[PDB]
Amino acid sequence: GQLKRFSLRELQVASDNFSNKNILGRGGFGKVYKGRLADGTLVAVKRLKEGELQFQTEVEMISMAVHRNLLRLRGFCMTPTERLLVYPYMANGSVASCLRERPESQPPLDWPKRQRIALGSARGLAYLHDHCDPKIIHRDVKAANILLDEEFEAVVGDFGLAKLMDYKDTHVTTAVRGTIGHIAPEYLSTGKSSEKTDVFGYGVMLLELITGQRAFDLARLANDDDVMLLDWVKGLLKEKKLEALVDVDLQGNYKDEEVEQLIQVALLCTQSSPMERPKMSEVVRMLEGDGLAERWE
Repeated sequence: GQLKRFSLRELQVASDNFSNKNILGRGGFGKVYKGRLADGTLVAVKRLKEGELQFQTEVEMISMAVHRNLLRLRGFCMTPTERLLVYPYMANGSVASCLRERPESQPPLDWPKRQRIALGSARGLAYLHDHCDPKIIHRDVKAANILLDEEFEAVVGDFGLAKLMDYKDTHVTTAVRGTIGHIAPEYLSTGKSSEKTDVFGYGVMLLELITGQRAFDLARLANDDDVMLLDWVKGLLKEKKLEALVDVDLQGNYKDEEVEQLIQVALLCTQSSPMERPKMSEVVRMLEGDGLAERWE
């Protein structure tokens, strides 16, 4: 067919009585666990722990949303008790994981990998908002949330804050959750999410992916610069200097104008008025070479 009920225990054991050295992070309603299906497949299984059912809404997710820059749920578990979600294990983890927390002597993303994460993700995002009916609001775009396959392809993942609209185009009226540096001002101001807040989010991800930085650092604050990753970059303008903002670990390894364009973009996307942010798809065009230079003033 193509969608998998599991017999839990049969998965306890695929995660070795779960916890411990199985944790790929203390997840959002519990925890992401590493995992070898019965065959020897790798799955990141999500666990539930003690409102709710924003479950079912990502079970019924695939049956409305398949694109290959969107993580795809293998299967699930019901039981009278707890609830879990199997996604394909992503060999190379989040873009974040690749940027802060890179193990041994593990190598960091070079430009074009960065280039490719930018487009593919803009890509699945553009699908969600456009070629789905009801529209789909992701509500959680951040590097942490962009996964990477074996050939370092961006997969927008974690559908656990994800809301179907319909409700024409404007907004889904829903309680402001996520972390700080990823929330659109009006979202914050106003309770409502929306394709235009996914943008914002998305554009801040670019800045991550561009920078190394977290969207909101206290470390920065300890140096009289801005805790606000946006605001930092915009010390871009005056202090005319690329070099410092751009992720240290790329040195001779990008070219000046490649990076300008991509910044121009996150900037077009994080603008204050929703109205002027590119639609995710105009975002894709622009990544694909299509008409940025006027889209601004």
